[PDB]
Amino acid sequence: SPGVVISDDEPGYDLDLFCIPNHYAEDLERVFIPHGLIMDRTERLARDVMKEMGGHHIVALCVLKGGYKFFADLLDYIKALNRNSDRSIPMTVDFIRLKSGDIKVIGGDDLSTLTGKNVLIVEDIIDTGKTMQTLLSLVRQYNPKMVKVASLLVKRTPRSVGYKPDFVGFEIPDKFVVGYALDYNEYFRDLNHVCVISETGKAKYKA
Amino acid sequence: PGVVISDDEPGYDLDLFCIPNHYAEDLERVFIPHGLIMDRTERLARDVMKEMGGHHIVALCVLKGGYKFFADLLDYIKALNRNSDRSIPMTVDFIRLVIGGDDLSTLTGKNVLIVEDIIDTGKTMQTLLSLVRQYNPKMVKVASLLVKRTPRSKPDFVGFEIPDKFVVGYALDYNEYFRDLNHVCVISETGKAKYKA
Amino acid sequence: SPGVVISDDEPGYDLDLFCIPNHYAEDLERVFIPHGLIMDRTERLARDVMKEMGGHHIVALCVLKGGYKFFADLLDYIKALNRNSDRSIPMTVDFIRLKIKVIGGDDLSTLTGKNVLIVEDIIDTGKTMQTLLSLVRQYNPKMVKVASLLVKRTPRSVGYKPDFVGFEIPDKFVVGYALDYNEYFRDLNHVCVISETGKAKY
Amino acid sequence: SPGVVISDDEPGYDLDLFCIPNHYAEDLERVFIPHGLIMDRTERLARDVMKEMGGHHIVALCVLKGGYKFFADLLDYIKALNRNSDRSIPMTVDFIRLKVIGGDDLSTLTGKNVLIVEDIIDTGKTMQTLLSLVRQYNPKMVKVASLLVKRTPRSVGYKPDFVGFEIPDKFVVGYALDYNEYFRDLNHVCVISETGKAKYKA
Ligand SMILES: Nc1nc(=O)c2ncn(CCN(CCOCCP(=O)(O)O)CCP(=O)(O)O)c2[nH]1
Ligand SMILES: Nc1nc(=O)c2ncn(CCN(CCOCCP(=O)(O)O)CCP(=O)(O)O)c2[nH]1
Ligand SMILES: Nc1nc(=O)c2ncn(CCN(CCOCCP(=O)(O)O)CCP(=O)(O)O)c2[nH]1
Ligand SMILES: Nc1nc(=O)c2ncn(CCN(CCOCCP(=O)(O)O)CCP(=O)(O)O)c2[nH]1
Ligand SMILES: [Mg+2]
Ligand SMILES: [Mg+2]
Ligand SMILES: [Mg+2]
Ligand SMILES: [Mg+2]
Ligand SMILES: [Mg+2]
Repeated sequence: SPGVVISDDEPGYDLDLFCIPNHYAEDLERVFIPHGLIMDRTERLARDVMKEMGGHHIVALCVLKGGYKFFADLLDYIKALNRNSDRSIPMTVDFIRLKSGDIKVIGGDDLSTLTGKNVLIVEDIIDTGKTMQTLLSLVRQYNPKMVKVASLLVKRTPRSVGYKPDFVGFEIPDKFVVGYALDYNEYFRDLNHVCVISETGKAKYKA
Repeated sequence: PGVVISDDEPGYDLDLFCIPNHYAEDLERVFIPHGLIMDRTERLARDVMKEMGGHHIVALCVLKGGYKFFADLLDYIKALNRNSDRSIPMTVDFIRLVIGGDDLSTLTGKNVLIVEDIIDTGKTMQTLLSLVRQYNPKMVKVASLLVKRTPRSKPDFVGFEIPDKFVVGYALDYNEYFRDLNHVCVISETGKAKYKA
Repeated sequence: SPGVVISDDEPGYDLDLFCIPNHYAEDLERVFIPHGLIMDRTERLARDVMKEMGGHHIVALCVLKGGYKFFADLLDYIKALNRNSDRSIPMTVDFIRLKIKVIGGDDLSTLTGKNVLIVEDIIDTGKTMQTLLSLVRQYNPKMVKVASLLVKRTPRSVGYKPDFVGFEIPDKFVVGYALDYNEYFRDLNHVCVISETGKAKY
Repeated sequence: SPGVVISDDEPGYDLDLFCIPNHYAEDLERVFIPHGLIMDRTERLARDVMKEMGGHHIVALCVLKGGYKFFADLLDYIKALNRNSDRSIPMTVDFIRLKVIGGDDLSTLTGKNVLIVEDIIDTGKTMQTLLSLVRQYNPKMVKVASLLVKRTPRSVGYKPDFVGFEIPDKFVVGYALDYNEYFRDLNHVCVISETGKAKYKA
């Protein structure tokens, strides 16, 4: 599934109709994906993941920083299924961050711990697909039973990387979005909605 | 005016959300996702407290269809109230069209919030305002999850303004069915026929 | 399934460790059952209900006013089960108030042939629910079950036991989570023991 | 405040009263702190944090791994406060694992209100070490929030600024707290059975 298709001409929502941190009011243009919509989609995704990856021990990899909200919420919905259903399997977690002869993968346990396990990579957004590709390579060379990619967002943008994510929250236009742990120079992570920055905000927090 | 939903709103694919399977063939699209309703209701809760938070609030639930909006709106208002330096009492009552119009005498001198699921003709809102005002409250306000763009009809708090199409879910029914649905949805052909009177 | 048994010597919780409306502070003794504990218990109760009643159309009957919160949350947990399971059953809802005479509600004949779930806030003597069942039984439901958030241990009990129980409590006067004292404290999200200095005010 | 003080004689709750993942049914002995109770406490703690620290830019620092759930939930409560307030403050987040592994540049802490979030304080060694590091970079302030504080004679004598629960000298798992990486996928804080400990023993 490509996930919830958010069309290129999606207008989003007026900021004044939602609850927002008032110190971001002029830094945002529109609410793009309301927090609650993310929850509803993430509920379904949790079931899709259990459908495909259930039946054997899952190792859930959180891609920091931007993946942490989606990760926490996805796993909570998975946990909700597993304690209210007959079908259930153990799930362990790990956290990696890519470096701010290529990208260093900060942290993470011994790579042998993924061997023989159903591995779920959880990302915030697929743009160039290079983040996803490096992580797929970094996991595959330790022979898990399977590797799957969950991503909150996928941008409709030209991509050389072939692999398509297995679980997708929303497929969005090529707009620069923030919120729900997605940042602009470390700001907007505390926003619960996904929003499009304004040119004002982009200039205000520019590094 | 609330969150304005267009006439050409395509809604969302059912297969992208969690829905009860027994309605899978009776629904066409998800129209307003549950989470969107929650987000909008969080904002409305803050709006309500800004206007009415100065004195004892009586929240009046309009059964049946208003029960979920009522429960959620109140929970958000309760959340604000227990995290504020200054709080006010809140009490509740329930009416259905007038059933439960017995001992509304404690509406007197209070800030009364009528909570409805949908305003279409406005006849329900009109009827309840007429009744509540006779108890001489300190104020009367109306919160409605949905307002339809229909010639018939104003509410003080509005979740969403929707087209003139038939919606179900989030306690809104079609012949008493579809209330057990967290989303607001558009009913299919088979659905309207299957649950027809 | 008697529910979470709360002992006579349950100390409850200091009010200052939780969030509560500040105007209720002097009127409460302790938090007795935290909101979250109610949610956790209600979650399990939802699944118990579906295992027992999920084979056929459910009519969820809310006993206003005190039963409304438990009703709303219970059904929400039941709804979560229903939309995430391969199998699922229709559910309708109705509302009545007991003043004993029944106020409001659909025609009793709508309950016929259905699995009827009666949702209540508290059972004390049990006379209220016993009378209610005696009326509903006359219209031949496939099944009638009662879910009560609270059940009091008391010799005043006539012997009626509900089918689903949140919490079995001592004979203390509790308020909150839609349970009231003269229409007050319903806006409390926890169940709390009311003060004698609050009992006298309201 | 020392938080919610749980006694050495705390019996916990029977597993059959709550929703439990079936792959841990044999491995767990008892629910110790229900998930909802944690939420209720975390809500109050969110308000305490903002009262103290909500006057300047807060840097929320998560101590991986076991702190991640408490961190995410505490932040969500703080975010809820912040978006429903006339005056709002910016918040940034960072993650670290203890040798301190992979954080932001330590220079980002300077002049900020740093909130360290941990799952449990036991010997206090971990936190005194971390606090020694952070203070060398002259933050405006440094507070510590820990979900649990263990009541043990084995303690350096360190007390965090915000405490969820003070527990007995017992081994607990759940709510991201682990036993050999297991039991993180559990919403409740619980006590493992002897059969569970042997099963997941290194
Ligand atoms: N907040 C945000 N909003 C966007 O619309 C966006 N598009 C790309 N990116 C960068 C996302 N980025 C993922 C994480 O980048 C942050 C790494 P940092 O520069 O060390 O903070 C690249 C995804 P890709 O490997 O598939 O191209 C965005 N970030
Ligand atoms: N389920 C549903 N979907 C709709 O799109 C709709 N439009 C009007 N109505 C009738 C709603 N109706 C309110 C509820 O009618 C009684 C049914 P109950 O509230 O489910 O017990 C009249 C509103 P009005 O006095 O402003 O015209 C609709 N119902
Ligand atoms: N708020 C509250 N706290 C208590 O601790 C309590 N104990 C008994 N009751 C009264 C319960 N109940 C009467 C409920 O009062 C008024 C109905 P409402 O409109 O839901 O508030 C009798 C049940 P029974 O036929 O099994 O004896 C209590 N109410
Ligand atoms: N799961 C669990 N249950 C316990 O009751 C417990 N007590 C100490 N510990 C180990 C906590 N430990 C830190 C481990 O933090 C959890 C993150 P992890 O290292 O990724 O598992 C030392 C705290 P201290 O320096 O104040 O003594 C426990 N773990
Ligand atoms: Mg990525
Ligand atoms: Mg970035
Ligand atoms: Mg109406
Ligand atoms: Mg009752
Ligand atoms: Mg730790």
